[PDB]
Amino acid sequence: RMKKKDEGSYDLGKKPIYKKAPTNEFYA
Amino acid sequence: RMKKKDEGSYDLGKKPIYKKAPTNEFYA
Repeated sequence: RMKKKDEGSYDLGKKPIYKKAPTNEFYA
Repeated sequence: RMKKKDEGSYDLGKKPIYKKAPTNEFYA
């Protein structure tokens, strides 16, 4: 798709993820 | 887009999110 005009369609982003978590012990 | 043939393009999913966390106290 370099200097050739003509595109595709739609857009969106990619994949809806869902992760997240800390990482530490509650002890000195 | 009902019984009219012709579609769009691309596909992907939507938006890549990233959330996740528990919810409880470490005490009885």
